[PDB]
Amino acid sequence: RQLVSNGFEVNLPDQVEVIVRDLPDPSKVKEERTRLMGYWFVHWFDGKLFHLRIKAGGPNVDGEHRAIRTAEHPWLLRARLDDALEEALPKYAAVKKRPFTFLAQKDELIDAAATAAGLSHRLLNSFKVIPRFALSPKIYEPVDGTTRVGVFVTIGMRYDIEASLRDLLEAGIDLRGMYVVRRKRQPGERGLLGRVRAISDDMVQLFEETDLASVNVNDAKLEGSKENFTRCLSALLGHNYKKLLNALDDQEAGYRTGPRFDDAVRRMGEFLAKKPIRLADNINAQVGDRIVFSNEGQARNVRLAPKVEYVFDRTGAKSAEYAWRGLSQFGPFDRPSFANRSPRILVVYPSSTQGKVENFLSAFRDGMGSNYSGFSKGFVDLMGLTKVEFVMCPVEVSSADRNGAHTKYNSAIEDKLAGAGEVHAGIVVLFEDHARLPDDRNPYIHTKSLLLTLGVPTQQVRMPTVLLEPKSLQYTLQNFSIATYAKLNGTPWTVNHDKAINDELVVGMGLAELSGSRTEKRQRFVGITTVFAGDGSYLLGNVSKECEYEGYSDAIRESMTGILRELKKRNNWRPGDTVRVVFHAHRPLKRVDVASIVFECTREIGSDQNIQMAFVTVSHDHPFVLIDRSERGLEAYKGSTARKGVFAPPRGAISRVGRLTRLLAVNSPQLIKRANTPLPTPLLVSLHPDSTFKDVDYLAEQALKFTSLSWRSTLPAATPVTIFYSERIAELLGRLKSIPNWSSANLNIKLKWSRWFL
RNA sequence: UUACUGCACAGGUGACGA
DNA sequence: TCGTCACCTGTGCAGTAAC
Ligand SMILES: C[As](C)(=O)[O-]
Ligand SMILES: C[As](C)(=O)[O-]
Ligand SMILES: C[As](C)(=O)[O-]
Ligand SMILES: [Mg+2]
Ligand SMILES: [Mg+2]
Ligand SMILES: [Mg+2]
Ligand SMILES: [Mg+2]
Ligand SMILES: [Mg+2]
Ligand SMILES: [Mg+2]
Repeated sequence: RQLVSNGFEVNLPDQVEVIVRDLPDPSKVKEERTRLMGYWFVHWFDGKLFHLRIKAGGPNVDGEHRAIRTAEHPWLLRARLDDALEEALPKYAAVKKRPFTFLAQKDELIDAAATAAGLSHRLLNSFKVIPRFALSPKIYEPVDGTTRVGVFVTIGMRYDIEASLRDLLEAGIDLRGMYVVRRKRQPGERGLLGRVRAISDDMVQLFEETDLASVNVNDAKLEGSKENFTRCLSALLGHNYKKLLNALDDQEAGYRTGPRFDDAVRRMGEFLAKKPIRLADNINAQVGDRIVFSNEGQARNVRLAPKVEYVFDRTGAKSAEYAWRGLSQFGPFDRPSFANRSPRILVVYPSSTQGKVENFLSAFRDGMGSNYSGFSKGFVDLMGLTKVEFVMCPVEVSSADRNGAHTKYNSAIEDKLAGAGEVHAGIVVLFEDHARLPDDRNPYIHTKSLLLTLGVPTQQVRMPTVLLEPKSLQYTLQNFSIATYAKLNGTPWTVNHDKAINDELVVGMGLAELSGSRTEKRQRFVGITTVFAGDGSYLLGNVSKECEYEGYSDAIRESMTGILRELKKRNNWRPGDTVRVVFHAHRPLKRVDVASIVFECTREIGSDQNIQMAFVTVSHDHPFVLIDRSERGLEAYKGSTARKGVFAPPRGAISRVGRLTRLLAVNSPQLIKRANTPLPTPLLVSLHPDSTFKDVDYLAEQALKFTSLSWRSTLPAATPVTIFYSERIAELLGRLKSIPNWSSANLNIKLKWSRWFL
């Protein structure tokens, strides 16, 4: 019946008395806040300046007096609540404001972890993990047309290495290459400094410097990254460092796991509710009960979408709750029509790895047998092919080569293909040490580039994967096979969808931001992905081949109008038919872009048909969490004491925050990885207010389904493929744009139906 | 770069207004 | 240029693979 949130009701006054000045230029605001400081809360909104009196006594303020009622204008007190929460928690210094964010005053988890594991080191006290709480006052709608303000509690961990760089050098951590940040953050200045090249007297030598090429040892510390933590502590702790991380994991789980998080939120509410919260001298707020999403009595705030069905035939008869279980039984969705039943696959690999690659290829093509039931059949039988023919392309290249690996791979590929006839796909095996080389000499990207140019999609793979123990390898090979099949134009599966209307197009856009280093400014690229409603299931459409960020809204507009035109020709819509277009992204579109997109599509389809249009943003990092106290979780593994996903809402749970907003649970206890995995965070789904199609519950469930459409993996994706695929495309095409001899010429020819971006 | 998941840090950025 | 509310994107490390 009920999903509990991480938020509490805030009992506010019905009305607050305010003073208003017209203030068209908002630049005067900062100085005016400063003048009236301590005595007035000041807030700029809609060309006017609102003043709420906090404390009797001057300065005085000229303006028009007005009663601001909370039910009608909750943004005023919501804003004041941001400041009042800080003032209500005086013993807690704000590490950030709006939302007020602060550290636990005592708890420090590295010390606690060292004690539980029985470790120690004279430098351990300089490594800190401190619980970090935030309090976000948020407007929500307990029912349509009525707003309220709630305070939402979130918890993270601050990682910080306060150790002097001098003390870390001795001994004997190699600080070279490590990123380093300012120790005191001057207001509005960058934290990042650069990487450590060397340290001498009192100065650090920086490369990839953000400003000055050197900084005093006293003004810099290591950035609190997991990388720096692991580098430092493994050097200091050696064999025992693993004991510390697992202990640290247990510690953090004591804050993050379902019942532990619910308890921590409970405890925070009790603390906040102990006294009134002072909105002004005269005016008090009161933190009340935990906010719930339920269906009682006038509220309709929670529902459970049905299980997504993975579908493997056009009749809908062959379906399954799980991708792999389904693919195992039925084979792929397009098995009866799949053209290339004898694919020829080029295999490019370092000559020294021959034996390992053959073992991998055999496992891949012919399976691992019934001792490894996750991948028994192998690619050929799995997909219902007749066979796979490998043309072996060894490369004389060693891992120690870091400057000429890519040229050796590409020369070998060119020489092999020149005499080998036609290949339909490639597998490229990479040394770990080459995987993350800069792009000008990175063999992943150069071989990707060359083969794509030639119209040959690739599935690449790093040697540590090639060398996985069999129990892990079987799962690797599931994901490898699915993506490879789709790279061969295959359609592994679809997801259930019933009719509803005459045609439905979903287009997504995704962003990548590329640079050669953290110091070089990131360049933006976009990708576009389309999905069509099919007979009884969704079908993946075509994909963008151009990636320029500038003019991206024209790109969306042209994609949609082009597609609508073709859909109409193809399907021959009858007068009165209804067509729906949905847009997905991780950010909202501009109102002006929505107007322009809606105008153009409406004009393109014309007046014979009805058109519905929705613009949706999918958010991951918001302050909302769902707790299902009825959920006991599952054993961490068969069949232990520990449980995983305790209190995790079922997948497909959808809660109403407001008219335009839903929370969508995606990670159920089954999908939750381990006992220490935190209570999952739902996706926030938000409808653009200018949308003409308004059913955000439908749109939330549609997003859920599209999460199951990913052919990169048997497990669902973190975000719908309309966005996810677009990000992968934008990143690849963005990187390829800088690789010499790259051409997109085959993306819409040989690769038009290839899912080359997986 | 089989992936999924989590987290951390860093960079900032988007949308709405006047 | 501004205020205001909000959260996105990149990178690296670790545990696990919906029955
Ligand atoms: C209907 As329910 C609160 O179990 O998602
Ligand atoms: C000690 As407390 C900030 O969780 O109330
Ligand atoms: C699949 As083979 C190259 O070991 O015959
Ligand atoms: Mg206090
Ligand atoms: Mg406790
Ligand atoms: Mg099998
Ligand atoms: Mg290697
Ligand atoms: Mg009508
Ligand atoms: Mg891939």
